[PDB]
Amino acid sequence: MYKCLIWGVNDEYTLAYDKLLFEISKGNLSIEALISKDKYAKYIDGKEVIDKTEISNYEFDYIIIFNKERYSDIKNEALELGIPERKILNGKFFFISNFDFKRYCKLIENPITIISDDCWGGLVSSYLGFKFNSPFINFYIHNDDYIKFLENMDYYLEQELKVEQEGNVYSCTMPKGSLGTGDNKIILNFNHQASFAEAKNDWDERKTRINKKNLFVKMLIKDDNEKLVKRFDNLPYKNKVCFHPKPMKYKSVAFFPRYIWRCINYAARTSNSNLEQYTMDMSWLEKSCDILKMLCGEEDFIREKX
Amino acid sequence: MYKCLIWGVNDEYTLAYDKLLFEISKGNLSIEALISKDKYAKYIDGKEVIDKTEISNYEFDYIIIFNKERYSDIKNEALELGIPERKILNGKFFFISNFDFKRYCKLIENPITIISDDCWGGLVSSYLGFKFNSPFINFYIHNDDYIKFLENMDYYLEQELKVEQEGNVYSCTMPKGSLGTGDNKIILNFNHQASFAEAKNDWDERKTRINKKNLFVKMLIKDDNEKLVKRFDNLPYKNKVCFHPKPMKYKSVAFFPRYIWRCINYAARTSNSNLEQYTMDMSWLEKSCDILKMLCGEEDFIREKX
Repeated sequence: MYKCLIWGVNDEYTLAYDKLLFEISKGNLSIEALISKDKYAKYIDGKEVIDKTEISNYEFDYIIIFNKERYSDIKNEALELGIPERKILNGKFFFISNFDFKRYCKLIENPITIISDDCWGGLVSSYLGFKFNSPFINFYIHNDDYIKFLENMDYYLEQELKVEQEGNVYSCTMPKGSLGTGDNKIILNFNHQASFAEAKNDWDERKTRINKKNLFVKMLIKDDNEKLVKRFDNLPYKNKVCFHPKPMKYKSVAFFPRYIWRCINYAARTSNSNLEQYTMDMSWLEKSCDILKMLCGEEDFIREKX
Repeated sequence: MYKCLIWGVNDEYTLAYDKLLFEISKGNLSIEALISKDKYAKYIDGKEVIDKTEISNYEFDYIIIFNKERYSDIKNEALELGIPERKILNGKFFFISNFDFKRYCKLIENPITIISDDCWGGLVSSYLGFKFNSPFINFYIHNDDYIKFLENMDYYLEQELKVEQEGNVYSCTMPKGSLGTGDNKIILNFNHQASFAEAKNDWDERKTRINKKNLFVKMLIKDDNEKLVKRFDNLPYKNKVCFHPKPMKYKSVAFFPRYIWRCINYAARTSNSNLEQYTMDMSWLEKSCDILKMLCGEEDFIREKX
């Protein structure tokens, strides 16, 4: 449970009010004071309105800024005031589907380092406003090779990234990478970077951020391959999930009924088998599951069943 | 040079007034009179405000409806008024970039029927508000089979669509169909559709709308494959274009600088090599070229050149 200060008391603030009350009712936080450039009143919702200058007069776990656009600038004034970035939250993330401050802060205080075969992880981190505490951003690795990696992680994480393809834009060729050497070599298909070198840079830099104390492992398996799914369901990893087109007896398997529905009924649908699009589109993911609950490693995070 | 009656005179009308003046300046049209249920005034911009029961006293080739929200309704009463459905136009298309009435109507009067290896045609027709006068919608054909098709079009069109693969949503497998036999068989891959039946029905029903008198052949060759590009450039079709990652000495090719730019520079880019996504995104396509001039098969439809 935390103590917080709120910077910004306008539209976003009153718009996020009910959620704030709810979060307080759950006992996840309490508002100490309200920071505001312009002073509309000396007390807003029974809370003293103070200046950035008198912030030092309060004890607090976070500053939650409620100002969509001007956020960045306030974050600076925050930093310029000696407040460590660690205690500055965007507040707009309060408007996320199944928000819960305690789960949201948990993932922040014990950095969730997501690991995915595709871009999912990167997207999820953005949707929540988390920082990329993982090297799995902007690239995908085929199932066959991927399962191999999750079974012998540290090893591969020690191997230097070795170009496998340089990539050329005039042949729509993307820079590919390699990790491993024998018939047990792995391939990373970077599809965001221009040149391999640039990709390698990002890789071995972000790599250093892995937080083995809070790892979330996700994998997507489009086709029928109970072999893999069983194999995945067997990884030691305590916190892991696998997206599948159909329900499975394997506990780590997901399956979103709504997906199948879209595949054969959604009119303006885009495809009839793009499960990886469904899982990467927060508009759909949030309807199918409670992301925050899921990432926190809780159970019953799938919102739609049977 | 058509004579048209306007049915709107509101926000969209005033919004589009300048466009009108311009279309008029080019001599593409003239406004005989204005139709309105609300009698704001007797004269708007020098033209008279009549009622939907008097349109019958005017000679005109088109009725331009300026009212997005209730467009369909107006059309229904216009049709109810016994007006040829072909003479009804939706004024909101006056708002696409590089709009020209002469061209727009040309593609109406002689139904343009786009043949394409992917969803491109479907998306384009919709961007212009044209009906699908082609069976090439929501499915793709690989280069090798697609070029094969384009060279022996009539034979294939005369074939019966056979199932090559029942689709199964529980393994992300899509329905696939085929035309021809032995070495002359080609494969269609159905995205949007969930069942081959549904697909075949769409195909069968739509293939009867092909209008040989106004074909537009489009193809997208992403990789380095000059043999194929050359073959495409040699097709008889007087109106065709091939989307390619680099410029070529072949006139049928269309290279878009901004694309390569987006690849190596655009921040929020999804991929570093998705010419398909680019070409099918009317927002990017409209910048790199003039869709109307292109469709009207006029040389010079490329806006940005290197």
